[PDB]
Amino acid sequence: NRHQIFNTTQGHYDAVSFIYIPIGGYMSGSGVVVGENEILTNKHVVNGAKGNPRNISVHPSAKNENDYPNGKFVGQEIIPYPGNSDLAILRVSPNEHNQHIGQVVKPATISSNTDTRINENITVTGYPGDKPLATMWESVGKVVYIGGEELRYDVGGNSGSPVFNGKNQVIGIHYGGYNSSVYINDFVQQFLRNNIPDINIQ
Amino acid sequence: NRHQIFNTTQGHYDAVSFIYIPIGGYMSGSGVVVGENEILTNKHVVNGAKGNPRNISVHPSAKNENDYPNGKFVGQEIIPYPGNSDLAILRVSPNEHNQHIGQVVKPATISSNTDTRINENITVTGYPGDKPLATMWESVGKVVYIGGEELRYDLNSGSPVFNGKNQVIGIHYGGVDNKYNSSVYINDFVQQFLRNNIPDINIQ
Repeated sequence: NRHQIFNTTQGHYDAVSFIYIPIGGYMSGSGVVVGENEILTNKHVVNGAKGNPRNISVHPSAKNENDYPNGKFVGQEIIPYPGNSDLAILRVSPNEHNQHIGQVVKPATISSNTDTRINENITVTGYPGDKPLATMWESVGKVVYIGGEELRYDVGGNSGSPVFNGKNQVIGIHYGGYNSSVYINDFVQQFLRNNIPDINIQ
Repeated sequence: NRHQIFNTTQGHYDAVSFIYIPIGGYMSGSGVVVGENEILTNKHVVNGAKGNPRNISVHPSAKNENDYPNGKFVGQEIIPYPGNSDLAILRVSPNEHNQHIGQVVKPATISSNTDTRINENITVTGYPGDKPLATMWESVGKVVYIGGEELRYDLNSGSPVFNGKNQVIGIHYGGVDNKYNSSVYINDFVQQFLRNNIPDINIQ
């Protein structure tokens, strides 16, 4: 069961990011900082901006609706994964202090996924839409399926949430659905390397 | 002879560490990361901080004065070797990212020294003071004397002495000019001192 995170800027939680996109309302979602100016999230999240990346606000380490400890970063370029998975890179502008999103937080470590196997314990950490706005929540779960670019795990996760292994490395990006995530396999990794030259794959 | 190391974060070089201590000036020495929060260096290097470990800055895999690719870790506790040898452990605090020094580089392997013999080829690798600041250099040499805690070789303070397997067999501390270089030999007594203080020490 889910537990709220309160020290959102400490340890591996600081790269977990809250996404806000206005529309007669708003869509929210989750993502994870992975590069100097880059986060990962879903295609169906960035699609909410209707082609206009500056409609997307990204709040790394957001703690609640009135506590954005790292401010916000506005989207600059949407880079969707060419393959048929719910993955996109969002490139964000520097903030109103000309700091870079990869400088105010530590970019997450991506897992090579050489050791990832079913029955492994994982966590999914992000901003569930059934909780107060921009509150970070971590759920514990178990990998139950790995195939191609699909990784399923064993309640629900918020669109774009990073999936972490026991080493606090990102093994996948939750996209919906058991729960489904985008498995960061070799093809996904090369996509990341092609676009995020400082990507940290361990 | 001796050659500059440029890819200081690759292979066994990443644990080699540059040490900076302000004193109307500064003193610089060398050391080697051997645990999660621990480096080995000389007594006469840590003595430069005048009792205050926070005066010591440790830069693992330092490449030059303007290039510290693994940043800096600040001294937290000085642990001298109880015996009469120029050896100290420096425990360092986490960095501003709360990373431990043994997580940012691979801690060096220590030699059990069961096979170490005279005439064996070794390297001495560190940050000599006759070279530009924080530049790492490797020096090839030959063991000529082993006795007690004393290991001497032909060819600096705190530089690890590596065998052919890239294991640390000693910690350079000096010598007598035009005669021999001296290191602290990591013998069974030194080895046990390391175990008593460095939980994750790696001796092979």
